[PDB]
Amino acid sequence: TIKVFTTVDNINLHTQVVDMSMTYGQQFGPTYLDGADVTKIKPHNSHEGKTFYVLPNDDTLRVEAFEYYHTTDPSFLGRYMSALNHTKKWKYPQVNGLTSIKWADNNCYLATALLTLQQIELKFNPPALQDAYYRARAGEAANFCALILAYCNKTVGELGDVRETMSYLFQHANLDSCKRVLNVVCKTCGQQQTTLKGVEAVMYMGTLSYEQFKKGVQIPCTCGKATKYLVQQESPFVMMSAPPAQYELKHGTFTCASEYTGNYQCGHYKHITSKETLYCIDGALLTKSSEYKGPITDVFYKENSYTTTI
Ligand SMILES: Cc1ccc(N2CCN(C)[C@H](C)C2)cc1C(=O)N[C@H](C)c1cc(-c2cnn(C)c2)nc2ccccc12
Ligand SMILES: [Cl-]
Ligand SMILES: [Cl-]
Ligand SMILES: [Cl-]
Ligand SMILES: [Cl-]
Ligand SMILES: [Cl-]
Ligand SMILES: [Cl-]
Ligand SMILES: [Zn+2]
Ligand SMILES: [Zn+2]
Ligand SMILES: [Zn+2]
Ligand SMILES: [Zn+2]
Ligand SMILES: [Zn+2]
Ligand SMILES: [Zn+2]
Ligand SMILES: [Zn+2]
Repeated sequence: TIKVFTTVDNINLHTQVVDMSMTYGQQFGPTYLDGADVTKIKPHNSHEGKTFYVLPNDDTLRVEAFEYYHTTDPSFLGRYMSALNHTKKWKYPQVNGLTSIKWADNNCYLATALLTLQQIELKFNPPALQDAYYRARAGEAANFCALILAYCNKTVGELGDVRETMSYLFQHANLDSCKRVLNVVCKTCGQQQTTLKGVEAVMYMGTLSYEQFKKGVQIPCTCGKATKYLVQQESPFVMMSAPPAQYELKHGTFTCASEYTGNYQCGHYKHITSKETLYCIDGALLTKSSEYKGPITDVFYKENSYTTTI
């Protein structure tokens, strides 16, 4: 009989003694070591003293699981460990002071989101996401990528959209202070002002240029008449998205952008970031240029407080 530690958060640990003749599942339920399902595995003597992730079976473990992950979904732990088994084996090179991911298992959209998160100000609500966020910015991003897949209900290898992934992530972040007051002017219906908050205040689908959003875009009116322009914006950033089109990216006018080339869904993502010059991060590959023209679908801008003059 070996002694062992079980946990759900790797924070609050539990002393447990396990019989060497019964499998972990027969004593704890679904049990994992570093993402590897050991439910049907008998204890090895090398497993003495190690910490095992277990599915919550009592109320103390259920509460701890929520406090760290902010979910009661019983499938979360298993989807997390299943992804972790792959992401632990990816390569996370430092590219231009940023942690990227070497290409594997169609992870190009994950790497793009990982690079973007290192360049915008964001606080995650679940401690599990926040703690892994910090570890990722220091170069150890395996646990962070697995959580993104789990929180986004995505599996390793599945085809992912960066804008959808960012949106999912924003919903698990503290964006309560974010505000976007908008205005629509129709010839017949009149004028109308809408105030969006949270995730809807920081994302727009339609145009890539923040300037174009400030000037105003064409939207159909409720009576079929209109123009919609940004009045006030109170957020640490904004994300502008449009379907992949050729776009000129000028140094200093944006933070970072998503380049998408190829067919819908089965394509490939590249990350454009604006430093002292334009940089292109394609997994572990890095290229720099003074100007950039190419197929962009997301652009990220910096912000704090903006009030229009119209
Ligand atoms: C790589 C990938 C994986 C998954 C998905 N999702 C989309 C729908 N989602 C509910 C599923 C989970 C699958 C999309 C894609 C994907 O390729 N995304 C690119 C950026 C894309 C978007 C749009 C477009 C037009 N409107 N909106 C709202 C988005 N159009 C494109 C046209 C041509 C080429 C690329 C386009
Ligand atoms: Cl919550
Ligand atoms: Cl890829
Ligand atoms: Cl969710
Ligand atoms: Cl949610
Ligand atoms: Cl949350
Ligand atoms: Cl330049
Ligand atoms: Zn405990
Ligand atoms: Zn929460
Ligand atoms: Zn794999
Ligand atoms: Zn969730
Ligand atoms: Zn109208
Ligand atoms: Zn310049
Ligand atoms: Zn790819």
